[PDB]
Order: sequence, then C-alpha cells, then structure tokens
Amino acid sequence: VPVWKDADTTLFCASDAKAYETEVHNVWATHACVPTDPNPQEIHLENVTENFNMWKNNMVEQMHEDIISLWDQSLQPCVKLTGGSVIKQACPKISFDPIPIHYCTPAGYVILKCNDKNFNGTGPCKNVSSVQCTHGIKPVVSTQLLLNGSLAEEEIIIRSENLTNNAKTIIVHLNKSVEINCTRPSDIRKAYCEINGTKWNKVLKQVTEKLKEHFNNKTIIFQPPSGGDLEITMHTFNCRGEFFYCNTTQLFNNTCIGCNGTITLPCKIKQIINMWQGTGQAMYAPPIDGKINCVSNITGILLTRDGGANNTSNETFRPGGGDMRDNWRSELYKYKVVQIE
Ligand SMILES: *[C@@H]1O[C@H](CO)[C@@H](O)[C@H](O)[C@H]1NC(C)=O
Ligand SMILES: *[C@@H]1O[C@H](CO)[C@@H](O)[C@H](O)[C@H]1NC(C)=O
Ligand SMILES: *[C@@H]1O[C@H](CO)[C@@H](O)[C@H](O)[C@H]1NC(C)=O
Ligand SMILES: *[C@@H]1O[C@H](CO)[C@@H](O)[C@H](O)[C@H]1NC(C)=O
Ligand SMILES: *[C@@H]1O[C@H](CO)[C@@H](O)[C@H](O)[C@H]1NC(C)=O
Ligand SMILES: *[C@@H]1O[C@H](CO)[C@@H](O)[C@H](O)[C@H]1NC(C)=O
Ligand SMILES: *[C@@H]1O[C@H](CO)[C@@H](O)[C@H](O)[C@H]1NC(C)=O
Ligand SMILES: *[C@@H]1O[C@H](CO)[C@@H](O)[C@H](O)[C@H]1NC(C)=O
Ligand SMILES: *[C@@H]1O[C@H](CO)[C@@H](O)[C@H](O)[C@H]1NC(C)=O
Ligand SMILES: *[C@@H]1O[C@H](CO)[C@@H](O)[C@H](O)[C@H]1NC(C)=O
Repeated sequence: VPVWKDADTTLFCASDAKAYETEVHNVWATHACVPTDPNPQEIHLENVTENFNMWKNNMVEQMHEDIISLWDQSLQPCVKLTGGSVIKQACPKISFDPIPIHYCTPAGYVILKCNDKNFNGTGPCKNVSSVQCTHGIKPVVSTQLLLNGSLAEEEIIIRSENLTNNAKTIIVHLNKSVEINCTRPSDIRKAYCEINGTKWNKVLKQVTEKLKEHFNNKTIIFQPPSGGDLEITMHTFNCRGEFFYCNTTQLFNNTCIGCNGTITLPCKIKQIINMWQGTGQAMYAPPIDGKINCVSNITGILLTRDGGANNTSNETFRPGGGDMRDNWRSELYKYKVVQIE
C-alpha cells in the first residue's frame, strides 16, 4: 500500500520523564514532551530500497534546537556573559542526569529506519522499516568522545560526509563500549578518569585498521589537538552538574598501538566555561562536597584529519569536532522523515 515523498516537518517529543522529579531533564520533558508510545509498532517495508543521508537530514537541527532550549531553562550560572552584557542571578546546585527522548512525526508523515548492519549513514538501504518515533536518545553533550550512546551492531563504522575533505568531521561508531570512570574524591577541582588500558588499545588498534582501509593502507597516526580553547583540547563533559575537563594525551598514544593497566587521565572541574551554545562565557558555583563519580561508556569517537599531507605516507588524526550537532547525528543517522503521499 504506502507510498511517500521525502519532506521536512516539525517533530514532537516523548519521554518517560517522572513528574515528581526535580532533575532538570525530567522537568523539561515533563512540560515540553508527551508520554512515550505505550504500544510502539515497527513495520517492515517489503523489497524497498531507500536512499539515506545523515549529513543532510533536518531532524538533526530540530534535536539541536531542543537541547539548546533545555539547557537555557535548566542551567543556572551565577553570571552570564553574552555579547557585551552581563546578567547576574542566583546559582543553586541543580540535579543533572540526561534521560532518553523520543522524536515523533505529526499526522500525514512517518519515520523511516535503516536496519542495514554496516550502513555508513549515506547511501541505499535494503532493510527499511517504518516507525512512528525514534528510539530513546540521551542528549549527552561532550567533546572528543561520544558517551552513553548506541554501539554498531556488527563492525566499526566510519562516518563522514566526505573523507577526502579534511575539514569534514569523522565519527567512529564503535562495536564495543569502553568504560571511562571519572571521580573527584572527598584542590577541590582536581579529579581523574580511569580507562581500561587493554580494552582501550585493542579498540584503538582496530579503529586504525578500519581507518587504514578507508585511506589506502596509509600509516595512521594519532596526535593531540593543535591548540585552541580548553573545550577543544580537553575531553569535556558534564557530570552531576559539574563541568569536567580531561586531558586525553594518554589515550591517543601511538607506541601502544609496559602499557596494559589502568590509564589515568588528569581532569579539572571548571566554574568558568565557554558555552557550547556559542553565546559566550558562563560562571557557576564551586563544586559539591564529597565524592563526585560518573561512569560512562565511550561508544564513539570524533576525529579531524590534517590536510597538506597527500604527498606523505602518513595521515594524522586529532580528537575534535566542536559542532554539537554531530553528537545528535551519531544517533540519528538511521532515521529520516517522509511525507505519506
Ligand atoms: C532486517 O533488520 C531486522 C531488524 O533489525 C533484522 O531482523 C534483520 O537484520 C533484517 N531482517 C530481514 C528479514 O531482512
Ligand atoms: C558510504 O557508502 C557509499 C556507498 O553507498 C560510498 O559511496 C561512501 O564512500 C561511503 N562512505 C564512507 C565514509 O565510507
Ligand atoms: C554501557 O554499555 C553496556 C553494553 O556494552 C550496556 O549494557 C549498559 O547499559 C551501558 N550503560 C549505559 C549507562 O548506557
Ligand atoms: C569490532 O569490529 C572489528 C572490525 O571493525 C572486528 O574485528 C571485531 O570482531 C568487532 N568486534 C565485535 C565485538 O563485534
Ligand atoms: C570531497 O572533498 C574533496 C576535498 O575537499 C573535494 O575536492 C571533492 O570534490 C569532494 N567530493 C565529493 C564527491 O563531494
Ligand atoms: C570508579 O573509580 C573509583 C575510584 O577510582 C572506584 O572506587 C570505583 O570502584 C570505580 N567504579 C567502577 C564501576 O569501576
Ligand atoms: C581490562 O579488561 C580486562 C579484559 O579484557 C579485564 O580482565 C580487566 O579487569 C580490565 N583491566 C582494567 C585495569 O580495567
Ligand atoms: C590493503 O591492505 C589489506 C590488508 O592490510 C590488503 O588485503 C589489501 O590488498 C591492501 N589494499 C591495497 C589496495 O593495496
Ligand atoms: C596534557 O598533558 C601533557 C603532559 O602529560 C601536556 O604536555 C599537555 O599540554 C596537556 N594538554 C593540555 C591541553 O594542556
Ligand atoms: C552515562 O550514564 C550513566 C548511567 O546512566 C550516568 O551515571 C553518567 O553520568 C552518564 N554520563 C554522562 C556524561 O552523562
């Protein structure tokens, strides 16, 4: 029966948000999202091939606008420094822990979902189903590393809009998540992250063999970022309200590609940050007393490749990205909205 035309349209959101919670993601979804589909139904689309493009699907920008909305309402800095002004207010300690959000089509439209195990984000898909809503997607803001997302079903996948353009971000979708366990124990700003060295280097070596496949068997080097602001040169993430900055030099080490134990990353909790929203500079209050612990799964990696190296034997890759959209993209690549014609 069904037939369609690809189109863009305004989505709505659904969640399990508990309405008794003071947590901020739950509050936001409690008043800006409906409940989740109590009877979710996925329909296989028989013998259809559908072209997808994760680098040009308007669901990314909608999710982005939502996360901006949530952070503007939820976070309370003591002082905001935007475009030549300075707004001051009260900065209490909030409750912070992202919850999965579902995205759903209005009537006359439907979501398509690519189920090709190794599909790279662009191109034809031969196992296409139709859903009302995406799956639940945690809105985890981070640089350098993708946290608390979804793994690739089969092999590690390299995602890029154009691998030959070195200004285009590369996303690595891992097959196997590696824990990063970060703790500020009871200088109150100093904390550390622990990663399994064995698993990390096994995964990293696999990552460069895949990168070797895509880059004509060339030698693949990892280097740290070549300067910039701390949110660029550090793996940054929010744990329990505190903004964490971690040094990833030990992770992107090439000789391990006597190193087999726990890798310990030095980190600092910052009160003064440069808002990822682009608006400007923000100041929050000193950290919570006692132990501050967050355990997360690395499930993907963000990478930028140097240019001016074509007449070399090497290709060198630094952690990076910057644009938060790619985060959302890393979970929305297998979806696209269509208009039922
Ligand atoms: C298509 O995807 C489904 C769901 O992921 C899975 O059972 C299998 O990989 C494929 N099934 C068929 C019948 O092609
Ligand atoms: C993704 O697959 C298409 C073929 O459908 C191919 O042209 C493109 O190069 C692939 N992208 C990457 C990054 O391998
Ligand atoms: C971490 O990854 C495992 C699968 O490798 C999964 O079972 C677990 O729920 C993940 N934890 C979080 C918080 O996503
Ligand atoms: C991970 O993917 C690599 C190739 O990309 C493969 O060698 C390995 O078997 C995969 N591991 C799992 C657990 O799927
Ligand atoms: C990919 O990027 C390269 C380098 O920027 C560019 O010259 C080329 O035209 C692009 N190719 C495609 C198919 O977009
Ligand atoms: C995380 O690290 C802390 C201190 O380094 C340790 O006490 C705790 O057992 C770790 N938790 C997990 C789940 O690895
Ligand atoms: C790393 O993982 C291995 C299995 O690959 C496990 O035996 C060990 O507990 C882990 N070691 C550390 C230091 O996390
Ligand atoms: C690249 O290397 C792989 C294994 O390392 C090998 O099977 C393949 O022949 C090489 N490809 C080219 C084009 O040389
Ligand atoms: C990370 O640590 C190394 C030494 O371990 C240091 O040289 C480097 O400057 C640090 N990174 C940043 C961004 O400060
Ligand atoms: C990842 O998920 C775990 C369990 O839900 C949570 O404790 C941790 O804070 C999350 N990490 C981030 C960066 O949100």
